[PDB]
Amino acid sequence: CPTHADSLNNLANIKREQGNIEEAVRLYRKALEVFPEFAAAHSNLASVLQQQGKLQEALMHYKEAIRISPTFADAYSNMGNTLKEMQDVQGALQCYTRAIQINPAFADAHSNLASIHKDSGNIPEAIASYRTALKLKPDFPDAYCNLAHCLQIVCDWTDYDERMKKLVSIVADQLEKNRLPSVHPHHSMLYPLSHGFRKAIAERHGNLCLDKINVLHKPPYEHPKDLKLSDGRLRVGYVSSDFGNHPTSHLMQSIPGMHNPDKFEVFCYALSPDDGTNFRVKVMAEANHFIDLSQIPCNGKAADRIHQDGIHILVNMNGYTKGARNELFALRPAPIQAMWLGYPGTSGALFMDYIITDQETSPAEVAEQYSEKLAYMPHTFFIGDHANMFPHLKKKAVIDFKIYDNRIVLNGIDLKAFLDSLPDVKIVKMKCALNMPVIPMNTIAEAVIEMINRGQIQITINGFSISNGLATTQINNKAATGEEVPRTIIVTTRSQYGLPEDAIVYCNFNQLYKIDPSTLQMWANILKRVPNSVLWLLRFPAVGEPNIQQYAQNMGLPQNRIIFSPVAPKEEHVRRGQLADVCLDTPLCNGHTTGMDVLWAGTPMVTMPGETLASRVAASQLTCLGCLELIAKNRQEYEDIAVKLGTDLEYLKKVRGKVWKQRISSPLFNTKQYTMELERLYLQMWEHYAAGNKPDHMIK
Ligand SMILES: CC(=O)N[C@@H]1[C@@H](O)[C@H](O)[C@@H](CO)S[C@@H]1OP(=O)(O)OP(=O)(O)OC[C@H]1O[C@@H](n2ccc(=O)[nH]c2=O)[C@H](O)[C@@H]1O
Repeated sequence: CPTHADSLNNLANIKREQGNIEEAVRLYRKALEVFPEFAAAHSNLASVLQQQGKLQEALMHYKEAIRISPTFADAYSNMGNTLKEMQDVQGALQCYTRAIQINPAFADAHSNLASIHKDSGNIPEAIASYRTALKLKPDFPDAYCNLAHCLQIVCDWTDYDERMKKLVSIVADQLEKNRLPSVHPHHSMLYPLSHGFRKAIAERHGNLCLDKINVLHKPPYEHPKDLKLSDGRLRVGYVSSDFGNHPTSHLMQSIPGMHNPDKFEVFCYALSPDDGTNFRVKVMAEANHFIDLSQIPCNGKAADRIHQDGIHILVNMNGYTKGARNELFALRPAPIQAMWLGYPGTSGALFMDYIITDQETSPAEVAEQYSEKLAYMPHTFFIGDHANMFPHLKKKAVIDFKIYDNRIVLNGIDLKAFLDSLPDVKIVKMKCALNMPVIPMNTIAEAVIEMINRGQIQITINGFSISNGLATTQINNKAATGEEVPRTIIVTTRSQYGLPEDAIVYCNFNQLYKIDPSTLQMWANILKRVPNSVLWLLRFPAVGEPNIQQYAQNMGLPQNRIIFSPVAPKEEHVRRGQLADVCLDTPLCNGHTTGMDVLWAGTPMVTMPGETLASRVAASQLTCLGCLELIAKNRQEYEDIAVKLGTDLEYLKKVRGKVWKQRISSPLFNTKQYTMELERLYLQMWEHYAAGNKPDHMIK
């Protein structure tokens, strides 16, 4: 029977559908003032408080809801989500398991339990629990879409086309019902959704930040109109949770120190605590100001701090990735706010003005897939610190064994001095001043092979320190992660990774989720046309290896055609790319950071640009490099380009030499020029704002 508080609860339910969140709270609270023992009112109020970010208070009402109704399995599940958001994964897990034990048919708890496993890398366990959730509730969009991503990570392509068809129909149905899509924005690049669908997904998720900041009830920030208080300097703020041992940091760590201190004042806002790595040290020691916002949990106070610094241009280096605090940008503490480098997609949000990209990555004809205005960098928006992090890979030498450049490679800072101690060093000349020292098969050469085959850590030849490529972490762990430059000479051989000493090696060091059935089929075609070639992949994760292999068998490839390797330390991973002949980029989602890694090794990369940002980054990197003949307009051209590289050995030599020279001469790895071009772009933005205009496209 309906009571008095029962009506108030129903009234607030309506307000929650209307979107009028704040009034729903008042009605939920008024209902609890009438009936303090109202379990449903407690659960509902807490569900709203959770949306508002008031987690501690939501947790309070969740416990009360359970004290009143001990069989409220739905209250357990929601309390877990709150605890999961409160970084108490321990307590969250307990809530889910308790819920399942009370009601084994409660599908939502099984789904939430699977999400915990998924976030913890336990993919097979996550898949198992998602299937249980779906077996209980067949119409479960959140579970289905999460399972879809789980199957993507491990390359489970069972009913792939049917699965893609349903994913789209789910997002479409949800967008037409005006509900939050079950597909995460960072995952939208993987599915055959429309451009409109993806931007809509980004928009819906952006609006989640609005709810969390509206409760603060903060007035609009008064923004600077000039550079007077800043002494004629533009104040640029870089907001990231990746200042440390993270891919983002690797690319841009040099950039803040290379800014012009006469025109710019750099502020780095860290969303993560100090991990002690050298990457964090460099940025802290080179940025004009370093602010640890990880010690400022409240978005209101954090945004206040940003505004109190007088930031003109605030930069979002996270977007929709792990550790992002987009509530900061939603509060708009800066007059100009831009997306940069970190997130390969649109934010879909009103509180984001520009997105720093380029002509190649984001051509003007597809600007309608972004919500922000386009802000073109001259060449490519992408950057890497490979010139600074791995200067020992700038020059190499090889060992002959009866001349190839990827069988037995030696790198080192004092490498040229080591070669001068050797009697019969051959100097092979590259074409388009460059050379490649070749060591003949003598006593010294055999001593090195001995170290490799035996599995020794290191040896000493003529006083020089000759190190094993597989033992970099046992000699200098700092050099292994890339925090330091190796102070010894490192030997890298194909035998170390089980690669055949006489075969064409196609490599792809990306995570396995980037591969779809059409890509493996595309690669199988290449491998079949090049009989003496192999495909080099990584166990990323390892459980994807039996899956990838299985489909390769069905396409007609013997097992020995694809060779897997474990994930290596950062330095080893970049360096061992020297062993490959050609890198086959993934068309569904390009290798972004990994793309810069293979290029620094001088390894040519074949790519096929898609329509999404993430599927066009590699091609943007290649145009900047100067290798337009490595870009394919369709699948057939992709396969053709690779097949030619694997059969025309003199053509392969010309292209490999082209990448080896233009990785230094082109502006691709030039962090100094990139910074200046970025600065030039910053000023165009500010002058546009200072003139009294609202953000518009920047095409130089
Ligand atoms: C699609 C997408 O999300 N793109 C993002 C870009 O948009 C951002 O601009 C990049 C900067 O944040 S991050 C991201 O870049 P991606 O290119 O997807 O790489 P991802 O995040 O899988 O990890 C590769 C790392 O593992 C290291 N790595 C890899 C293999 C290995 O054996 N050893 C190793 O150290 C590599 O050296 C790298 O350090």
